[PDB]
Amino acid sequence: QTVTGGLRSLYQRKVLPLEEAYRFHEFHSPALEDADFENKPMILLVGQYSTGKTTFIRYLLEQDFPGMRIGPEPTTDSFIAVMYGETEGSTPGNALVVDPKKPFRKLSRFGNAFLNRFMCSQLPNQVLKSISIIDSPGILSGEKQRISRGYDFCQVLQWFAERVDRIILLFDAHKLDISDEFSEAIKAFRGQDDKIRVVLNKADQVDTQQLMRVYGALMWSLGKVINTPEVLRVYIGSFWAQPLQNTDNRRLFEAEAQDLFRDIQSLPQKAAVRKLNDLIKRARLAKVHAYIISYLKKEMPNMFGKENKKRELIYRLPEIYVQLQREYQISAGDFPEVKAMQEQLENYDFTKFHSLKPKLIEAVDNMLTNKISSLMGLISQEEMNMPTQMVQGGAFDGTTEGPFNQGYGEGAKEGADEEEWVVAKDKPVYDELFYTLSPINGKISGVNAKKEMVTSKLPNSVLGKIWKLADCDCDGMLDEEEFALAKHLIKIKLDGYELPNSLPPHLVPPSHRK
Amino acid sequence: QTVTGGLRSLYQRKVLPLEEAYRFHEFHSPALEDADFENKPMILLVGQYSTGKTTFIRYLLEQDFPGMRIGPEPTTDSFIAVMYGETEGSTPGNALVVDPKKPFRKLSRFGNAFLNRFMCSQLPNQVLKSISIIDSPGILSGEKQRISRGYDFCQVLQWFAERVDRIILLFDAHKLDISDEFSEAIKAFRGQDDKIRVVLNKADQVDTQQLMRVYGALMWSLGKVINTPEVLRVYIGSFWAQPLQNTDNRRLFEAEAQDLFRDIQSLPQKAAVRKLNDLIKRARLAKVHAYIISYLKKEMPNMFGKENKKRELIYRLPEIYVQLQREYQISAGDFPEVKAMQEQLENYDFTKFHSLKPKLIEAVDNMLTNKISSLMGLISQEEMNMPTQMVQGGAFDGTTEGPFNQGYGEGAKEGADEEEWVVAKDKPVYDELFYTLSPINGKISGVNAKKEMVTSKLPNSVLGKIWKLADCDCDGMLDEEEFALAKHLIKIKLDGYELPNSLPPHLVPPSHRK
Amino acid sequence: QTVTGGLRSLYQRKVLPLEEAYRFHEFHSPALEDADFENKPMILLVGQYSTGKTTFIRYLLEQDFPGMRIGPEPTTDSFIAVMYGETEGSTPGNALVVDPKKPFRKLSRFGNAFLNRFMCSQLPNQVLKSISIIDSPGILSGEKQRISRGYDFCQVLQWFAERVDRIILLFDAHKLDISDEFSEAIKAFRGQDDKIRVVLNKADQVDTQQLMRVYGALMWSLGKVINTPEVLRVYIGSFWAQPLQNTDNRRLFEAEAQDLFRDIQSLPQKAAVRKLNDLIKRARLAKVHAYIISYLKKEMPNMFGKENKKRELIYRLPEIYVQLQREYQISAGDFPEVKAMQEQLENYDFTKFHSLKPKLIEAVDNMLTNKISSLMGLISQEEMNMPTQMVQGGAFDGTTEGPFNQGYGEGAKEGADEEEWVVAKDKPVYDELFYTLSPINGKISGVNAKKEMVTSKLPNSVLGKIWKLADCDCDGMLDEEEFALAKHLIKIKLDGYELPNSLPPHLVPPSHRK
Repeated sequence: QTVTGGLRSLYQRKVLPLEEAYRFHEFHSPALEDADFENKPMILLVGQYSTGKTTFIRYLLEQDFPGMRIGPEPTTDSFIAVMYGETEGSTPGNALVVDPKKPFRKLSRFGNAFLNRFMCSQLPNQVLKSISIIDSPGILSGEKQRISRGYDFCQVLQWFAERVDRIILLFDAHKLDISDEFSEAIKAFRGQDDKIRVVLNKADQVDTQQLMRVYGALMWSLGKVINTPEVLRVYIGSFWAQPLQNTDNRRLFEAEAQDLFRDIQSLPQKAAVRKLNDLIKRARLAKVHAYIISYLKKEMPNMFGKENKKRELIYRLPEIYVQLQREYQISAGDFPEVKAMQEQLENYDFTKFHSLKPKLIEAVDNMLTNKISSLMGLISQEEMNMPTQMVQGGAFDGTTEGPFNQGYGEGAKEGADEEEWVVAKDKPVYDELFYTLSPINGKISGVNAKKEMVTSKLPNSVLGKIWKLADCDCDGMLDEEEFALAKHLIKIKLDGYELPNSLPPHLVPPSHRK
Repeated sequence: QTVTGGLRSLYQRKVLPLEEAYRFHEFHSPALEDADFENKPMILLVGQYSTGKTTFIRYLLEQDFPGMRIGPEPTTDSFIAVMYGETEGSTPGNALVVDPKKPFRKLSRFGNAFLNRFMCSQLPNQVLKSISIIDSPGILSGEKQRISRGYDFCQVLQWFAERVDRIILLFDAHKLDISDEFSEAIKAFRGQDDKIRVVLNKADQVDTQQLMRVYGALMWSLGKVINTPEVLRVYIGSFWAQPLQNTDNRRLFEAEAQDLFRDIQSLPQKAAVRKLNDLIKRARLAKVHAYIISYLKKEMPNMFGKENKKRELIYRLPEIYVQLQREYQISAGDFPEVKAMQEQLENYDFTKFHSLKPKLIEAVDNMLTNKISSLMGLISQEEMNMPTQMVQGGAFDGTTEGPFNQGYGEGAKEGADEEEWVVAKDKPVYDELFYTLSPINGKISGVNAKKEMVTSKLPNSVLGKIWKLADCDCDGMLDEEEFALAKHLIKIKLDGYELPNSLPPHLVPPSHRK
Repeated sequence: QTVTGGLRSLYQRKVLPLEEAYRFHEFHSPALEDADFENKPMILLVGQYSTGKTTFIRYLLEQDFPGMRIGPEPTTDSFIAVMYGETEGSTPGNALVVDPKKPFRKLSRFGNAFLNRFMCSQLPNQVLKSISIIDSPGILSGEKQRISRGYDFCQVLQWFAERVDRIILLFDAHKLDISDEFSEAIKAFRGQDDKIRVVLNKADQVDTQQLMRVYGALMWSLGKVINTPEVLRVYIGSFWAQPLQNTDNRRLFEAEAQDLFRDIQSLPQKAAVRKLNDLIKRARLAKVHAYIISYLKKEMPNMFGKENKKRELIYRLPEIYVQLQREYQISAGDFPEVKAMQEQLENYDFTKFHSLKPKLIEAVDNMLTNKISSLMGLISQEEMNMPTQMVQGGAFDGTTEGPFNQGYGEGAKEGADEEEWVVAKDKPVYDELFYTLSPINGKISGVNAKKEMVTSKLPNSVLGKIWKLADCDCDGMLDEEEFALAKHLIKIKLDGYELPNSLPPHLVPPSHRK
């Protein structure tokens, strides 16, 4: 009996009844699933074509994907639900929208084209025991009608936004675009403005004025598109595993990247709570709809004058809302939009409506007063079940050092350049000394590498930098190519040169490149 | 009791009844077969005459065919269903369209000319225990009417496209053509745009600008022909077992070839699932047709006013669809095309239609809710029954090496050129030393060849390259001609020359050539 | 009495009468101007924001503009009509749309916002005595309605396209976009598909596959947007006065650039002729409209049944066109579009129409038979009035050499490196020797520079390369900074290094940079 189990149980037992009785599923959102409870915290990543969302997710992962490939070209022709799988592989969308332990059984409504353009990528990763990431198809910039798609992208994105932990909106400076498809998409995101984080990628490859006013043009457009004057927090930088192109704004890029990274790191202890958040949200909206329907039903006459009475009631709907607020003490922010309720109301026959049943309303109030109250202690006890999503480093970060310290000035630390093989900075003679070091299974162990490259008499900080740069697979042990790269850096330092913070793919071994 | 058996059983038990009752077989697609379930994953290969589809399939196979022959001339006068046979041979089309364990009993509708221009090629191959490949006749470029053929090629190709795992569309740069026959064929492929992969062959024999703008002309034409603005993924390269003509775009050719190869390699764990995919597709379409027919039947009056009522109903059909969607909560993408339903409806007498039978609709909904749910565990347990289609290498690839390593720099590896018979680079004196090596059955064993050609004191990587180039039959053991070719390469390296990545037919032994 | 004077005179005398009589100005295009005749050959340059149209025009010019500034940011907030002015300066749009010797009096229709966002840039240039160039505002990619602009951009662009010599459509690989604004703009360009040249800029800064498939995406989109299956010639390259970023496709870039350059060079002897071309075009369209109006007027009854007769005639319009073609022997390609004629016809009162006047039709036929015939000899005599637009080189091209030969192997040519001041490769000591050479007005004359830098004993070809690289202002004489740059190149060659084909702004003197 977990708190998630309690939430789903209370829902299925006594929120679904009024939902089905008053067709809340036919007005705002259909009946929920066990998935929205059993699912892990989730990050949904949207953006137009060629933005680099695949690059973003792989940079977060430090690992490639079973299904999806990085490309500056539009390759994301389908949604990618990358999640924790026991074995490397993938599973399609019609089998994803049914899977008991996946958040997506309620996507079966859209069906057909969405489920064929909907994929899942299962892999074991320490990020993935924590989260699942939904890479959306690149939002089209070809000025396309909604009917041309085989599915309603606005509706699917709204369905996600009702449930996502964090929605990231990725815009690139090189191919800066603001499309009508994205515009109607963000109107689909209306109602959940908290979850959107706007991120400006590829800010390093352009000049200072170019970056300045591409940010400009984008966010003049955004100010009108969102229509909400509240400022949306931006993250300007290059989430990119390669060295910076222009270093004018490196400080700003790294600051924004770190801020976004920590904001993402805050979600694990946020995971069950926002389940409860959405539970309250839908409970209040459901009871407001219940009072609306009950008032309409009681105003419905028996058999005669029904057409005129309905015609009067549809126009009288606003003051009905005012009376409901006054006589039920319910906030004005819980009501749905009056005009939308209008067009949804004429489609219904008023005779079929159900009368007020106080049992449901009373027990929902009892929920909000006491069952969440009981579940609070369970939440506090379960606050540490999974605290460790994080935005991890990569193959080239200051944790890959392993048994090395980061930066310091010991006398047990040594001089800039004292020892390394000189002409052996070529691959075969790297391998000669690599195997005179007696490696195991073609791999020099961590301690053996320590004892060998401490004889280089280089400072321990820079030695750890060499290790973190070379050790691409991040197993804490050096292969042939990683050893060659490390001793390449050592020779370059002998000649006199500063170690790069992150190595380029050029210096990455060819087999270790993506 | 396999998952395929469960799928076919559930179909034949409770999807066929409504099909026959509401003549779904007379409107969209006839009743299915046990074949569509029992069949293996299948690749259907279409393209115009002289494109080289036979060359494609033989390159995938690394083996010739019982029936079909490669020719730059149009030789594919019949469909070729190449599949796994216990013995080398072939079997004709009227006996293929009946065979219990072949996907084609439903081709008997077209009959006569199609079945005479329909062939099967049975052979034992490791590719063929996994897949079957349908080489289509070269799509005619002679601007021909549909009536001139003895069969309806558009309808047969649609029937395939409803069931194929992967449909490949092959277009050649030399004889770049976009015909009206292929155009109406792709309109037959409408509805399954996922399965089409467009491949541009013979991209190496032409210049860079020539290749650039032949790709151009082809895909300007394709953009209008397909009429769907969604980008279709292209594969530009030379799927060709002979050395490249122009090496300007070799990187692009090999990248596209590898991407297509892996996409084909992904089908084995895709084989039963897309059976379930098509099952859902036809179930939803069948129930939508069922509601349409039921609504028409209930609107049908008893005996009088039938002509006027039918004339009104045929025009009223769209809002009937709208009402059906509203009152059954079924996606708009499940409906067939309104106008096509129109012309199909006037041909029918409305009195004969059957009334609504809730039993069938309820039990089909029960299917989609629970029987696929039960079969999911069986799918997961059977996910590894046959994972190994792959796009294998050939007679000249880096696996033919066998007991050799691929590329490396040991000291157990040796110098570029130290030993080989000099004037013996002619066939008879090759054979002299071939038999002084004491071969078995005219064949030098793998270990004997290893010990002999390691005394050549060449690097083990290049020795493995020599082995992979020479060993044409890929049995891991060298015959007289393969040994002669290997030692020819060794002598050429003594003289000083780079080993070709893939050997030309010129250097292929005359008996080992096709 | 020039041929242009004869053309404008014949127009104003006997094409305008039928135009005004049959309100051709109210249906297809208003009455022409003396401007369309007196104007010089003109290149109109369109493209979206940040494409670099200003960079294109300045690269063609080898000169900056009075009004418009280069910027990767959208700076073109107004049309720029850059033309030959006696003095450097600019003049606004409401005074440009009136000027007797400028092509734009007919832009006064649009008025207000267009004329305020319409500018003119007058400067003396050898390109500009030949042509005028219209830099359009960057076509907006913000998915904007037509009403939001203060003027009808589609209509203005159609008005230009009716009169332009060459319309260039510039699309950049970095920020590759295809907007709805540009889409409706090209539908405005419909009818003049000859004049469009599509140019893909910034093709050098991206990788080979990136460039390949950005060209792809652009021209899949273009194939549907233009809707005409006829191939439009593309020009892939970097029209850019700075050294290439990636040199993989330098040959293709320079080939396309040269082809486009020559196509532009062909316009001078094309200038009066296409005036005659548009004259014939509008004459044929005007007479076709005349027969249409005359037939409608004669079918118009006296006073009664007018409403029914007009209602019948508007639907009968197509067979009226067929009868007109049959009885007047006029090509079907001269008629306007039937449906457009429809909606334009209901707005008019049929009683007001004018009856057939054979005088106008007969004299227009007499025009097309005899007055163009008389003007042919004048055209042939005036074929060489201005043959020299050209697409000139720049500050760094193989004509700047002046008194130097380009590339050759004389013995009067000399060795790679024999003489130059060594440590004087810094600015002050450059100036020391610059003034020991006794320059005039701070400038070393061409002959003095020749005699000094021939003592360097470098080959005359490379010496000319040094001169063409250094001489930025292209006056054939070296200033202090140009001399410093030249002798910098000479010292670099002493050290041993290949001379760049075009110098970067980095090596361009700071005062000589833009």
